[PDB]
Amino acid sequence: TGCKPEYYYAIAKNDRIGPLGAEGLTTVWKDYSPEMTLEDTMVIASCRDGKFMYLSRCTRETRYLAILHSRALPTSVVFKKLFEGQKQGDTVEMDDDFEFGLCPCDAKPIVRGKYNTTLLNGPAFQMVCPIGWTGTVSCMLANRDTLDTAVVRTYRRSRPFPYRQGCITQKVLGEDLYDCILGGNWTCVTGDQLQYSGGSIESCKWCGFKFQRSEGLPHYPIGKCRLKNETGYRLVDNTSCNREGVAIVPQGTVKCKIGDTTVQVIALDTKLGPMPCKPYEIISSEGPVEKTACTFNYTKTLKNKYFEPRDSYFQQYMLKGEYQYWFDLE
Amino acid sequence: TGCKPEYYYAIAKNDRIGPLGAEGLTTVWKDYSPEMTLEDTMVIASCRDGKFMYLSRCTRETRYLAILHSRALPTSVVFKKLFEGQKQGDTVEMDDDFEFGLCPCDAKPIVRGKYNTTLLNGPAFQMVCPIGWTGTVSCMLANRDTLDTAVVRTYRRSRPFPYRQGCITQKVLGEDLYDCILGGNWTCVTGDQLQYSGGSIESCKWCGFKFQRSEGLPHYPIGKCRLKNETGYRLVDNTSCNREGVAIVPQGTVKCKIGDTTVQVIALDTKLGPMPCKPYEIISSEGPVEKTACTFNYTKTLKNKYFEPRDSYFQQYMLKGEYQYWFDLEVT
Ligand SMILES: *[C@@H]1O[C@H](CO)[C@@H](O)[C@H](O)[C@H]1NC(C)=O
Ligand SMILES: *[C@@H]1O[C@H](CO)[C@@H](O)[C@H](O)[C@H]1NC(C)=O
Ligand SMILES: *[C@@H]1O[C@H](CO)[C@@H](O)[C@H](O)[C@H]1NC(C)=O
Ligand SMILES: *[C@@H]1O[C@H](CO)[C@@H](O)[C@H](O)[C@H]1NC(C)=O
Ligand SMILES: *[C@@H]1O[C@H](CO)[C@@H](O)[C@H](O)[C@H]1NC(C)=O
Ligand SMILES: *[C@@H]1O[C@H](CO)[C@@H](O)[C@H](O)[C@H]1NC(C)=O
Repeated sequence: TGCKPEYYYAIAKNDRIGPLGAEGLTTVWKDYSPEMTLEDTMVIASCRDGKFMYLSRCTRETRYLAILHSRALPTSVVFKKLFEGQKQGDTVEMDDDFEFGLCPCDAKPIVRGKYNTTLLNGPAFQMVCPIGWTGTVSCMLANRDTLDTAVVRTYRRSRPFPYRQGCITQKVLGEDLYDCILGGNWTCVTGDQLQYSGGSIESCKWCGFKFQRSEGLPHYPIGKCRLKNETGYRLVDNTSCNREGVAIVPQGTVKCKIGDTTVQVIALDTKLGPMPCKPYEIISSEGPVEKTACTFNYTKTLKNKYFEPRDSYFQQYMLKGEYQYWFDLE
Repeated sequence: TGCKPEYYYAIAKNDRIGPLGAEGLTTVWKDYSPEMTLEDTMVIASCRDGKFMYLSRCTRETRYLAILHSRALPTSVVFKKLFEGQKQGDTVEMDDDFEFGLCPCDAKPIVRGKYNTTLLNGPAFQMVCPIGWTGTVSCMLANRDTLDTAVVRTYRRSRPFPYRQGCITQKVLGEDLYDCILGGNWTCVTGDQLQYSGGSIESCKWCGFKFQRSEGLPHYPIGKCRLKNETGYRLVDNTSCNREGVAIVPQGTVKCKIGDTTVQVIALDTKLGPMPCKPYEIISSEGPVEKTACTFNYTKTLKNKYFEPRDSYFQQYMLKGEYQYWFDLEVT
């Protein structure tokens, strides 16, 4: 547990003792030194602050600290087990708050899970926002000549990782704000669109057009809306773009207005029905852009009674009170 | 018996002889003459060839021929019964061409028939154009103040008289040609208007208006039409003047035209329907009579789709193709 001045120290692979002394020494016998270090392929032994501290580099074989007095017989060696060795490797069960892991023996981490959440750098790996993640991390050693693989450590997560603090579990896809069913931050997996619960609204999107006020619309908020506190759109309504056989569509035949927003519409039926908007531009007959002269012929008739023919322009009998009209346009 | 030169002749009601001679004489004593005629209310005695022939004018009382010689006593009178008095009436069945009848015994003809077609003068009567007539003519004689009535003869026509030549069986009433259902000439009975037949029509009169051409009308000929041949109108049809729910009437509210004819019409319902005519008068907006300034606002829309509000003047969404119109009319 501590380095003593009149003792010899070494690292051992076994506890056995023979006629010439301890068996299985991995290092040579080293005299006491303040800060003295013993080194082999598996461990680094350091004499620090009058205390014995260790740093494992590999755990494939069991290691001991061998102690022998300078005056004593070489067969009087004392061993202190540092760690038990397993060639197939140690199996670590990842706890709920597990984040960082280091693969021993300079092994490469091989991740087998629900979705990739791991950041990898040499033998080091990082589980980034593993919310709902299950699977294993296998520390593997390859061979340049034989091409055989050996496992030195297995990190396992049987049941899903619970919710983790400091993880954004909402992601913008295009302009729509989606929920992260699994993961967080960049490890996020898209589920469904987030729904409007409350809060201040920046704008709303309905039938492919943007609105910031209720005027002209059936109601407000409508369709999907973006909060002043977010960059994406949350789903508010499922309201139909089809109104009286008149469907508001981003690529429409005729332009008209809903409040301040210019809207495009298409006819679904040729029935007599209203437009779900207000006129885009009202052109005058005497207007500078277009000149069209108006003249009309009229006669006396009985109420709701018509004479032949039907107005050339309107294709209908123009009747008001006890009079019939026939217009002539430029 | 015959007449002889040295005898006197007379007509008698009886065979009785008194101290002064014959007592039932109806005529005066007449001397022999070659055509000698004796006349009374019942008989006409004529000695045509020296041989007597008779013509009865009544048979209710018995008549005798009284003969008396010029040299003999007036009580030596001889009587020859001409006929026995028959108090029962005769019954004549009027033939198809029967026209004149004479009531015997100077009786008055009493006519009981379908309609009045008889000309009457004393006992004489005349059936004037009796086409379809049925009934009886009773020759009646009333005596003193008894009030008793006696039928001397009955003229009967059980089945109707057939059509008779030389009788006009069509009469004009105002301007319409009517058919004479019974009679003819002045005895005519008119009940229905003559139905049209033939090729040449002068003019038609439907709903109180005159037409000479098919233009504007439902069809032609229509209503009552006059032939080039006649003065009156003949019935062609009963077609309604109520065209839809609009009536064509001689005294109407609004004037309009059917062909060349100016027609007057009245509304019977306010339901959306057509006028059965063409406009009478077409007044222009820029016309000299009246001036009306026309201006309009328009926008693009979808077919049969409207924007608010309705046209102020038309109280309707003015839509043509993909354009909506709003008119502004101002009187000048
Ligand atoms: C999975 O994880 C690695 C580590 O961040 C990342 O670079 C890689 O792009 C991921 N795979 C995909 C296809 O997103
Ligand atoms: C997730 O992102 C936020 C904001 O960039 C950051 O504060 C947080 O540390 C990230 N979480 C992890 C586990 O990297
Ligand atoms: C503000 O935005 C955050 C996400 O950045 C969201 O979780 C929160 O619910 C929003 N605030 C309100 C009041 O809805
Ligand atoms: C003609 O006939 C009518 C109807 O029967 C009758 O009232 C009228 O008195 C008759 N007139 C003559 C002149 O016979
Ligand atoms: C009817 O009148 C016509 C014309 O005057 C005449 O020829 C005819 O004899 C008349 N018939 C009778 C029976 O009155
Ligand atoms: C005219 O002709 C019709 C037959 O088409 C005939 O009934 C009518 O009596 C004729 N009139 C004259 C005056 O000839």
